[PDB]
Amino acid sequence: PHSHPALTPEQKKELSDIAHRIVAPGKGILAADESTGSIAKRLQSIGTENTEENRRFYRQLLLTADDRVNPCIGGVILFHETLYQKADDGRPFPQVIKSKGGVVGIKVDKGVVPLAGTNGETTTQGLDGLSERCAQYKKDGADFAKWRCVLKIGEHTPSALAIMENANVLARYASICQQNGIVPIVEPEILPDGDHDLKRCQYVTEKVLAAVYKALSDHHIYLEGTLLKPNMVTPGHACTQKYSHEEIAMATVTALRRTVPPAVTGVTFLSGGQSEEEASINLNAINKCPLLKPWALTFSYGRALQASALKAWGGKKENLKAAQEEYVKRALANSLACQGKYTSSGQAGAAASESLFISNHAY
Amino acid sequence: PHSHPALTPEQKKELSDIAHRIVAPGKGILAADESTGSIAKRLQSIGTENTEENRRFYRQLLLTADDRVNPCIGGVILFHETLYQKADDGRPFPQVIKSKGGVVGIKVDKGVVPLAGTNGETTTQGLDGLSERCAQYKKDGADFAKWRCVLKIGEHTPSALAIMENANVLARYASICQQNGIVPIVEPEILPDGDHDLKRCQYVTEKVLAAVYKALSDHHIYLEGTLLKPNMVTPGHACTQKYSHEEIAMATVTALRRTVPPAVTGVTFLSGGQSEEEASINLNAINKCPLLKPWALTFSYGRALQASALKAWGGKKENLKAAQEEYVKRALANSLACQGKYTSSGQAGAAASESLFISNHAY
Amino acid sequence: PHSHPALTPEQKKELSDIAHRIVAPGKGILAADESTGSIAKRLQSIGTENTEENRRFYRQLLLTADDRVNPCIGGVILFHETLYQKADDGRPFPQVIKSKGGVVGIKVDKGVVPLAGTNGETTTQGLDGLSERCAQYKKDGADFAKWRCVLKIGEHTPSALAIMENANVLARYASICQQNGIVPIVEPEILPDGDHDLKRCQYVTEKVLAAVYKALSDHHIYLEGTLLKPNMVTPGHACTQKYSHEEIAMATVTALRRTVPPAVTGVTFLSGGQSEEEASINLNAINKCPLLKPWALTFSYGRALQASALKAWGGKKENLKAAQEEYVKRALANSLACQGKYTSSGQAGAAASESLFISNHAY
Amino acid sequence: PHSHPALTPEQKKELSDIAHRIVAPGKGILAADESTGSIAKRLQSIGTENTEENRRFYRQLLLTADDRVNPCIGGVILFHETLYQKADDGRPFPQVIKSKGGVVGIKVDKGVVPLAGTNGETTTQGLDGLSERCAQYKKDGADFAKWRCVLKIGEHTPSALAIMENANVLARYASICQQNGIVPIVEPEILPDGDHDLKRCQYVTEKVLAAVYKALSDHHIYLEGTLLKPNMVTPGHACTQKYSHEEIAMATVTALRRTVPPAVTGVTFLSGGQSEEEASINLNAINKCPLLKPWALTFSYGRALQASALKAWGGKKENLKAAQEEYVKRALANSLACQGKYTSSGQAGAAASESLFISNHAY
Repeated sequence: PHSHPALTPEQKKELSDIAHRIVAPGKGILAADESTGSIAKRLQSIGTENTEENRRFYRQLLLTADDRVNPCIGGVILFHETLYQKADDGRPFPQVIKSKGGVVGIKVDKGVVPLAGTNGETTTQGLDGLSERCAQYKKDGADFAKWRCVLKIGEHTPSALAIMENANVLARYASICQQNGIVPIVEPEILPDGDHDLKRCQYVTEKVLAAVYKALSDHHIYLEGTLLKPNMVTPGHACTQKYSHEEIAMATVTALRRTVPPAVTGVTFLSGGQSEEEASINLNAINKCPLLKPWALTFSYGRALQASALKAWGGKKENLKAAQEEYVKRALANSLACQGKYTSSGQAGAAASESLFISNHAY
Repeated sequence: PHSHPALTPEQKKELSDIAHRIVAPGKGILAADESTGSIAKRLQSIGTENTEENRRFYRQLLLTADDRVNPCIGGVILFHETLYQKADDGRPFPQVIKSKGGVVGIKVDKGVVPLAGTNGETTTQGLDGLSERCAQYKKDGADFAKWRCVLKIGEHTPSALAIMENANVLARYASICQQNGIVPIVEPEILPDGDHDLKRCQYVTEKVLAAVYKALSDHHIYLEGTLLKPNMVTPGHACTQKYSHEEIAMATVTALRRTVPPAVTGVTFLSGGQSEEEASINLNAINKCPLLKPWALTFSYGRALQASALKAWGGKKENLKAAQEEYVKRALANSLACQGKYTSSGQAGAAASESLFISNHAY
Repeated sequence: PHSHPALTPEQKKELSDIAHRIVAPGKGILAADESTGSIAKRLQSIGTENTEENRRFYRQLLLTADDRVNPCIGGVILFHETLYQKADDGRPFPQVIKSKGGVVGIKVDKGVVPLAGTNGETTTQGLDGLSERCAQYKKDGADFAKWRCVLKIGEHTPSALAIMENANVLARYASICQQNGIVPIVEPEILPDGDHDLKRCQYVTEKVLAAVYKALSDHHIYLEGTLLKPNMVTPGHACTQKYSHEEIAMATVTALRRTVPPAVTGVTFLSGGQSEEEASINLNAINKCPLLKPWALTFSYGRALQASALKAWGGKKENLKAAQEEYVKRALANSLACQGKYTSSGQAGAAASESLFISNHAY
Repeated sequence: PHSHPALTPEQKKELSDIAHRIVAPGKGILAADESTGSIAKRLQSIGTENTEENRRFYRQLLLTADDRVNPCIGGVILFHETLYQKADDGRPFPQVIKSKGGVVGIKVDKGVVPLAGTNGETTTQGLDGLSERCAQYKKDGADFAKWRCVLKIGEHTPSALAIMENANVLARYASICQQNGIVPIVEPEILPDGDHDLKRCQYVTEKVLAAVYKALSDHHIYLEGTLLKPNMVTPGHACTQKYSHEEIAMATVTALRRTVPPAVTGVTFLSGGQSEEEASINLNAINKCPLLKPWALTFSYGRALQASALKAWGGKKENLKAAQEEYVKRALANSLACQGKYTSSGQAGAAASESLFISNHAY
């Protein structure tokens, strides 16, 4: 094949530097890129209405937390709206983030659309005019982007089409981002839905990631200038089998070692429905896994970092500091976890998570 | 593998009926889908300012040509603007076309975008929200669509990436159209630029079409409900070798016979820079080729059907009937040509009006 | 891509001439390439010992049948051993076939081998030294070859791996044959085993054939110099739903129309365990199918042409004529069937069949 | 997709264990697997006749070197003949090797064969009856195998077909080896022939390796139970631009980091015509490269470990010790090199002797 450099040494350096800053030791990502409809559900659970003000305020609560979170947060993924909002101190959010030492990120996908001829499978849209959008976003303070593809495990899924199509669209997105000096976070999310065991998820994860990396190569993607945002390898939500977090860690790291080239700067795990403590515990075990891990294994959590913060807030401006405190604590917990130094005894024995699917009722 | 029907027998029948109606014996397509930017270049050549009124007038001149064209035009591809315009008599353009027995088509792609890491190669965008657009267009009178991918022959082109990427995007587009009752015209245009010979073009065309059909299969496309719009197989514009129309015909038909499944309802050739007469002569020869041709071989001409009309018009409202006459004459010529009955007085085809690249000056 | 002509005009010509001769109007193929292990069971069912002489004699019985079979047989596929055996008159079997107007073919594969990590799927071996073998076989009177790949329909089969691997091995084989002036019959047999229905078989057939042709294109195969030997589209042997022959014909023709390019010279169907009468009736229905078929649709039957001859033979030399007649009759019937001229004779009582398990214990 | 375990936990355990033994710290592989035709060349260059006794003597010379080589040689790749030969003391070579702590390997490919339609490109044969051969070899003392695929850099090479085909055949071979308890060394050698530069070689190496790992994933290969044997990234033999060992090291490690998953147990570089000293220095520089390398980076040298031993021997049994000493010297130098602990004297040394040519004389 013939080389026609997509990027110059200068462009490669910029991308790599950005990617490394985000995942520097002890740092992770705060995923606060929920679209208006998504954040609406969250605000409703706390009896708060979905207005631009409450959204701006809620985002402000997280973004303006004290400097204790500074060394914990390498980057923050924002939704379009929030990128153009300002804090009470008059500063645009992207500036608040940068002043605190974090990198600003932007969600660029436009949602999933169904693939005809499949069993409820999807692909993701958002490529049209992405180049110009990325140029504007870069100018407006964003240095990294996020694009999410969804895949489901079932009797006939993921199908070969779904795997090929999602891997290809992720590569297109990644290519466009790098041309505009933006680091793309590749997110091939495999849903935990179903009653499949740990091994089936590991198998599917390995097949999906292999396809993802072949596509990135085909599209001439600069790996050092990217981050991978995968699901941890866990059993299905309805699985009746019990697993320790060391098993989840082992399966997760094993899957990654078999598919992710060491040039990839970092892997930022999505917690996908896991509770705050469970997500920290799992990330900690992953970093404690005795296998050689050549990339940073950190977090890119949404709910796992916000659950207790949103709860404590509950629309009441009064509870501002206490709500921020909850967030600061999860940030600190996960900072320790991505370094393999979060203390707990691999806890799962009494602190509950609905193990109804393991009890006698699941029979 | 496992089937999850993309289309019901009812949806299939409709798509099939539409495709067959467009390429019925003696019928072809008028491609009047130029966008503002392209139409500008056309109007400028004749000294007519690019105004909505002049674009609407010009399209009216073509669409309201007398019934003699009716037996010749199976379909008309329109640009978005034109689909919502009306004729002087108040009738919406789509209705005018339909009253004359034609099927209305709409251009749905959003142009080509560069593929990084290639030698100036592109892919085409337009997938975002395509489903909703197709649903609207359908309600508004359109039954078929056009999407154009462009590839070029050169030292390192087309590359494996460009071939795969364009074939895949074409399949995605086709899939979305079929879900909305719209027949997709698959257009993988290989540019005639360069000094490559006939055989070079034949080779690349065969490789390209093979990729296109494999992609359509992977995406579960209903072939009977599609039309192919390829480039005829010709030598590059700067080739120094002289060829006869019988040679281009043999090469074109051979390339298609080796790649296009018989289920494909029809092949509507693009003129690709050929003069009006040349396009008719080549299409005629293609239809008189001894080889078995299991699909209708017709036209989907833009300039090849408008060159004389536009010139004759000259923006002068007084030249209307004369300009329309030129158009009617080209439509009649191609109608005969798509049936292999176009034998100009003297039973022969015209020769090259210049062909400087075959003279001593090309040495 | 870039061309480096795999074949010269003269080589293509030769392959094209051979392919056309085999499938000329009213002609089909006698598949008599049973290996030592396969024919042993045939001889055992008729209480005859499996010796070289018995194999030579049985083969001679078929090859020397009266002149009426001449116009019905375009080719005969032989097993290695038979190619070097002689008729009682001291004439090599290849000579006897040629004197009767037939083309000599040789089975070149070395059987199926398991594909690890699959649910009992296989690929086919035989590529090693195939080029040398082919050059020798051509020298010895063989003009075409046969290679059989086997695919199975089940819940998880055929898998993407099986489809890809078998298509690629068929393409490697076809390439080597053509380089040695041997026309390759591509045989991607989808076994009829299972309880799947017609739609299921059609779906799978369309998917495998599309992969087969993409593979042949990638490997630069000259399609005009090849023949396709597929299974007809039928329900699984264990399927309870009874389908009409019209349905089977429609499903088979539709599948081929959507995947087999017009350049393929002919399709020589395998009977796949169908009774002699059934195989002829289905072949006739396929040829009467109202859809356009741009390729010859004929037979390449093994047991569907021999069941009665073998039975009527029984092992006794005296039965020579009896057996030959049964074969001649079947050849004639299929010669008519491949032209849509077969008048289904129906049935009453019995004719011939295979095996013994639940009948006449004490005779 | 769905899993159907190719291997059991126990089988995986054995494969992983063997792979790790071969590439243990400070250890490399002696590639003494030259066929009769290749070894004949080396013998001729030193005035010795190609005979079984002389071949046995030469191999014995290398295999019976003093105990200092024991910690240096993790494995020895033998040609079929040698595996069944015995040393002067009656012990079969496999026994001699195991007694000194090494693992016994066997070359299992049957050479390269041309791919029709390419610019002199090849694929490799040897799959027929490979499982049975592996079963025999395992039983006879071999624990790993080697299969060589050859790719070439040029204007249109390596082509898409060559890359896909060679990667697919390596995967098939690797699968069969693992089913028989044999660790396969995957050798996708990109020839140093040509005038292309360093960047071109790196570009090609990255594309080839990505294809290789995608194929290995598709065929369900257990990566932990494999070794990769690639070429170092260097300029073509005919390139006139001078490069430093640091540039070679950076290019090589960078290419591997972008394509070779961490799970791969080790990378055993082939020397590719490099002089003994050159091969040691480059290997050392590679291990000195500051970039993170999650796999063992060692040697699998043929000519680079035998050049001096061969000439010092000169066909005279008397020169046995002198010859063995030269070998031990190169083996010790590379043991240090694969640990980044090697140092040079400043210039060429006893390694350069043969040098590059261009049609000087065919011999």
